[PDB]
Amino acid sequence: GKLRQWLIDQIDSGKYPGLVWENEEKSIFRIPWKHAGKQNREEDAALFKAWALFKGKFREGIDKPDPPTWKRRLRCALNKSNDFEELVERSQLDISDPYKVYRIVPE
Amino acid sequence: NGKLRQWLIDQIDSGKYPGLVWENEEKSIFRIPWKHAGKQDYNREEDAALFKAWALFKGKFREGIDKPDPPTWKRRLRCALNKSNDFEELVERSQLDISDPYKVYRIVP
DNA sequence: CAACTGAAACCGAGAAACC
DNA sequence: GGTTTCTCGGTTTCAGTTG
Repeated sequence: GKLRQWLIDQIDSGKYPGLVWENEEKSIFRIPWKHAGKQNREEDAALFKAWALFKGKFREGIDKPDPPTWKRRLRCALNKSNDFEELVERSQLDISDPYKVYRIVPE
Repeated sequence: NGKLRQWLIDQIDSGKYPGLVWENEEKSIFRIPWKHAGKQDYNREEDAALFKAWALFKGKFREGIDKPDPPTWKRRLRCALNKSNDFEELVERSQLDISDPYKVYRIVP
């Protein structure tokens, strides 16, 4: 299970706008969830790229780039994981710069 | 899995929907009315019934709770038919240009 | 942006595929 | 036995058109 530490590292790194902590206990955090158009095209997908690079699912100069399945893989991994739970009453999919709110369960 | 095909077959066989009829004996091709809501020949009840029925069958719409939106129901069903491999539209036989327009669909086995 | 459209992006729920 | 991807069967948004 490499998702937990990986995500925490990426949030602490802060190389991703919109990706912030929600409390000084480092337990709840936002993640930008915007709908792609035909292309907000690369800066947002960086996470979805990073993950695909980390788990070796995308190798630069070997595979064809494909942001939709990167975002989908991360979505399915975050939904099916047990270390993360969506605070649905806190998510905000109905604004400009929308996001989803997640709590990190202790383990 | 696979609810749309059987559901539409039962709807066609139900006779509850005027204009929703088989067009051959083998039950392989069928006609489905396709009236534009903005026109005057449009009966709200009868012409939205099938779309509403699909939006009820899948729990997307709930009576008394949600607010009715016939155009969403229409778009939902149309995109669904387009996506599925069980249904193929026969564009040269659909007549979306008469006073009572309709689409025609063939059921692939 | 009223109703409508095709195409693409999107989604959850199992079922594999990994680990 | 423990996580992450893949598949399937539709659904919803995007960028326009009046189908």
